[PDB]
Amino acid sequence: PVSPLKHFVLAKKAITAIFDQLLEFVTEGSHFVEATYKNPELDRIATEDDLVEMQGYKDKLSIIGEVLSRRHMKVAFFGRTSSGASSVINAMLWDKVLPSGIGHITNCFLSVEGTDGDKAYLMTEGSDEKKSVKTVNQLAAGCLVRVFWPKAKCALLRDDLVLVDSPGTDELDSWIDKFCLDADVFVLVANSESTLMNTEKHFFHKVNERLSKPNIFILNNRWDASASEPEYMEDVRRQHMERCLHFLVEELKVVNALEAQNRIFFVSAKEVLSARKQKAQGSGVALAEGFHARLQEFQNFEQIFEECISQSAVKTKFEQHTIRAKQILATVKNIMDSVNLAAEDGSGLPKEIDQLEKIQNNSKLLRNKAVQLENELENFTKQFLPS
Ligand SMILES: Nc1nc2c(ncn2[C@@H]2O[C@H](COP(=O)(O)OP(=O)(O)O)[C@@H](O)[C@H]2O)c(=O)[nH]1
Repeated sequence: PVSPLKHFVLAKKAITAIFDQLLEFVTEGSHFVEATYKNPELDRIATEDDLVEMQGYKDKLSIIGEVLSRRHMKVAFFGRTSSGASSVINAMLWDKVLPSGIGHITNCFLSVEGTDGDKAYLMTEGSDEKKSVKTVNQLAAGCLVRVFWPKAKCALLRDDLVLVDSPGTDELDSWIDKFCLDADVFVLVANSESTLMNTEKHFFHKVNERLSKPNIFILNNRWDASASEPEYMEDVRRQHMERCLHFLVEELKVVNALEAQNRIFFVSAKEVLSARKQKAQGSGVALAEGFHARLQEFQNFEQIFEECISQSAVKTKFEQHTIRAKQILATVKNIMDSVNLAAEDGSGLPKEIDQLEKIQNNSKLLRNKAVQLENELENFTKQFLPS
């Protein structure tokens, strides 16, 4: 019963804590080497290069924890106008957050992120005032209007997801990149009353140029309009499936035809939205029906989406920082070894002996500490990054 998204938020809390401990350690470590380097009583027990390295790791690590804290999952929706992109987003949020017409109405992107506040509001580029919501939106060289919405009202925003609507793929496809390469999942919202178009196809090819292997979903929306016809429904679906498959598996072969079953859904976002928005009254009603089978299909989509995006986003957003921290800790271990050795070797003795043995001792506590943080990084990769 617990959202797969929890995985990412859990990971973010873990990696955050580690890089705090880690920055704390390298700072302490850096003061030491500096102390030892600058000591006049000492002859090269620690070098200036030793110091500079440490100071560099300190100034680095400091900046990594900053960017970690600002990291979220991002899903991006595309579709011809009136395919139902905005409805899908609203259905996932359980409320009419985005109004029908956007971003055809506005001709720009609309992100939806959570706020810790309790009032919704808008924010544009190069400005930090909080315009009142959509109220002032039909108004608001690319273009982005960020919608904030109370975390207390949507689970997905509470759990670090950001949702983006495009203006519909009803030109161009180079200026969007300004919004996209952050994205962990791209969703093609298709109109099931009509067929997969090339203008739709064409935009995902450019994503599949640039991004290495992007996670792509296809939602065949408006599925209600082909309903109530059990034998018609099933032969129609087969034809949409086969063209949807042919676009994922072969023309963008970014998935094989068995993993692709878990990438393609038939869905009625309007049905799901109405059903969800009604939870203030305790059930009436839907459009054709059919309607329980559709609503389950949307829920299976949600669950798979959330498995996919959480796991993908942890890899591409946390793994390399972890690798970088392993290499950092290894170089620091080396530097303690180097100081410790230089110190039993006298150089790189009355009571000088006793200053040196204290230096040896500090370096070993530091090295031992590098080793705990190493252990915490492996424990991290074990829980959040296997295999
Ligand atoms: N019958 C039906 N209508 C839908 C569905 N999804 C959206 N709509 C309707 O289609 C129109 C436009 O949908 P919208 O989400 O605003 O399209 P967008 O421009 O891609 O954002 C509105 O009348 C919606 O209520 C659906 O699954 N079934």
